[PDB]
Amino acid sequence: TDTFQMFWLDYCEVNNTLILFGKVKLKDDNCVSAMVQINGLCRELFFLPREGKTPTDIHEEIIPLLMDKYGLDNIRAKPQKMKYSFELPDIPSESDYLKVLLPYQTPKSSRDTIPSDLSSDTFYHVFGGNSNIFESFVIQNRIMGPCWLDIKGADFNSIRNASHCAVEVSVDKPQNITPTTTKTMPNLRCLSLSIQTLMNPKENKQEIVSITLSAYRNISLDSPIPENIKPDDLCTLVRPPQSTSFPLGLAALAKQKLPGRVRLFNNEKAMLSCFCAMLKVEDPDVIIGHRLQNVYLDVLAHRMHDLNIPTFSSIGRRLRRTWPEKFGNSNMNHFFISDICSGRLICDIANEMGQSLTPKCQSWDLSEMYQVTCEKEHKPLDIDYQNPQYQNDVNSMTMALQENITNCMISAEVSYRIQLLTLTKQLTNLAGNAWAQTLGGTRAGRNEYILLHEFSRNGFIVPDKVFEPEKGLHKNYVLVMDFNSLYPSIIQEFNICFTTVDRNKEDIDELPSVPPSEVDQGVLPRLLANLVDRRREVKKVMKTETDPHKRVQCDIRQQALKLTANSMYGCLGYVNSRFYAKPLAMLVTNKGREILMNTRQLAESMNLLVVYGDTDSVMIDTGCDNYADAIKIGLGFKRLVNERYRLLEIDIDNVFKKLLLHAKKKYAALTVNTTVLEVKGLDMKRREFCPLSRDVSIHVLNTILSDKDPEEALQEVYDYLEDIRIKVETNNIRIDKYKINMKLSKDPKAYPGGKNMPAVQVALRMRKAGRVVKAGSVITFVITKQALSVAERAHALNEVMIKSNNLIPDPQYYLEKQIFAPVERLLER
Repeated sequence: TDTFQMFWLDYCEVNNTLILFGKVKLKDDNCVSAMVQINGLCRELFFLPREGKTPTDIHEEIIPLLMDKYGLDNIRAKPQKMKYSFELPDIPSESDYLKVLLPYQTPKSSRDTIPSDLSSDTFYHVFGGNSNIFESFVIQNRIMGPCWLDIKGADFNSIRNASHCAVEVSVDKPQNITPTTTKTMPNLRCLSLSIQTLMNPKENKQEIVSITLSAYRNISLDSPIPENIKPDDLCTLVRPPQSTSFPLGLAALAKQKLPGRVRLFNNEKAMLSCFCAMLKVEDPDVIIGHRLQNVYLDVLAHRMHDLNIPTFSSIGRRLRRTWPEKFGNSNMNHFFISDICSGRLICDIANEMGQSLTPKCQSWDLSEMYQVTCEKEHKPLDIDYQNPQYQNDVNSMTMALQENITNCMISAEVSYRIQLLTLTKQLTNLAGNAWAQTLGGTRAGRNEYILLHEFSRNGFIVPDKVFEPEKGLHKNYVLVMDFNSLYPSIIQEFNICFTTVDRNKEDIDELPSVPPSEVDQGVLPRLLANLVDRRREVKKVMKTETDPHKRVQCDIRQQALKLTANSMYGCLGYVNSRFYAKPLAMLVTNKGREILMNTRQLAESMNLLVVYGDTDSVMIDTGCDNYADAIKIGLGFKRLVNERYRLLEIDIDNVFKKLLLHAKKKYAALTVNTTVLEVKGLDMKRREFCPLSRDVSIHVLNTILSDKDPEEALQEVYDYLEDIRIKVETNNIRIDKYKINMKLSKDPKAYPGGKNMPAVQVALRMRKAGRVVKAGSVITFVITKQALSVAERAHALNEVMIKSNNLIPDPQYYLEKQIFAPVERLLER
């Protein structure tokens, strides 16, 4: 009742301070944005005494020397016993250190860090020199991801015009900030962004043509988000792709045909200026999109830079009048943009995190994700604003904007359906890192912080920053068994930890041995055990829970706990990990091979056949032709594996009634859920083949994988093909089915070997005729019969459809290159 309370979401570093962005509740129960500037943070350094020396000896040497370099009056320092258990060979298991608190903000040389290998006759190592300020705050104050923060001694008059937030305060010391236990959170303001660009061939520059903004101002993660939730506001901005003016009637047609507002601008600079202004006023907590992180945010940033947009900083929540000096270095561009966006969470459904939640996808194209996650179909329009029709054709312009609007709302809907926010929040609360790092990073970040918190809290010093596939058709049900928990069960079962495994820190290639049963449970195994235990606690509560809201919540919690545990191996296995330890990785890997090798023998002891296997999954031929019998075999195998390995709990992930297998991610099959056809890795190049070819291939699979005898079905195939061969020769198939699309990456006159490419020959024939066609143009053609080359015989579809042109499809080409070659692979085995 006397403290400033904020729910923190994101952060940024500046002038050796730490700024937290979050939300504050007002007297009308509404929540607005807020920022907190944190001063007084210090790096925690630990100086390691020399043989015979003490911490007091160290205090006498460096403290006075540190006061000089940094120009400090006094420096807090004191002896402290700390444990060490990582890869530096010359440091003991436990020692008395001198803990020195060195402020980030210092009068002198504040940007100069103390090296770990600092020369001295009292100590021979220094930990914590290069500490990151966010890390220091989070670890010292035990902050575990986004949560409510009690902030005492908040100064409401110190900060002036620093942010795009409604409330700005500061604090003199980080100890004034403590986390609360409150489990609920405020509603989030989400803004879905969809951007349409244009490639300027002159400068090879990506330019922005339009932007759609869909606002959802009350997304509550405390309850499930309702499907097909409608936006509170929808607006589209657009500039002319070619000239300074749009086609006539555009505004009247927009109001008539397009949902939400449409705003027209005379140029891109004006458009982007309005965009920034809208962002500021909307003040969203989350920006949702598809491929924002490493495609469109880059384009957006550079264009605001190119066009010198003064209000560019409103993409984030800190106010800057000028860009960073070095903005313009390849890799550094990522940091600058991420830094500028600080304050607003980037919810990208198609980045690494987004993909990890949607393993059933293959391309992660927007329309594909929409199909997989929402079971809805959207046929994507290929909009090319280079085409001249968009400068005078009002209907084309309108359809293109509709495509943008649709994509914007699809991106949002998908992000909610795959529960990208709640899952990432839970993952962040479990690992103790930043929500932004979880949304936009790899697993390593979570892996890193979960250990940083775990070890630091128990007085530890942390480090400074397969079975080849059986190719063919499998007639018996094949089950895919999930072995994701393999490594975390090994680490737990054999008590493998940085603190338990005696290892030679000189030669990291030397294989160590697991600790004897006498050794107490280590930090890493205990962490895993706790995660597994809590997961069970949740699943127990679920069985009883009646309320669908709380139940759905439990399922999210349960998932997060699982993902956290199954990512732990990365901590010690990933080469570039802060906690990388080769002796441990090898130790866990070898035990993993044994278990898998023995898992094979176990399968065979039940008269099962291992079709494929690796550390993540094992595929088993059940030998049954019935779902029930297959599942029972599957569970029997599950029980058998657990009896031999008490901590290894595998499960059935995929059920294949039939399986045409080539590799782990290259197969066709009838999956059960209601049987359904599923193809992976064999649907790469659909574009190069016509509808007839794709209709043939699909029909062939269906019949082959059908529950019909393998001769009658295979005869049904020949009766089908032969019939297709006669229909092609007599040309009694729709001309549509022969069509082949091909996009031009470069201008037709500059295509090397154009004489061989049918699309180019047809494109050039349009030029010499008169019609215009450039790079990016999609050529639809059909190979015709009359020696003339295949490319020469290629003609535009619309031409071939006109009977009076006397053009017919060439049987030779379509029977050999379009029907034979593809099938020659389908029926190889």
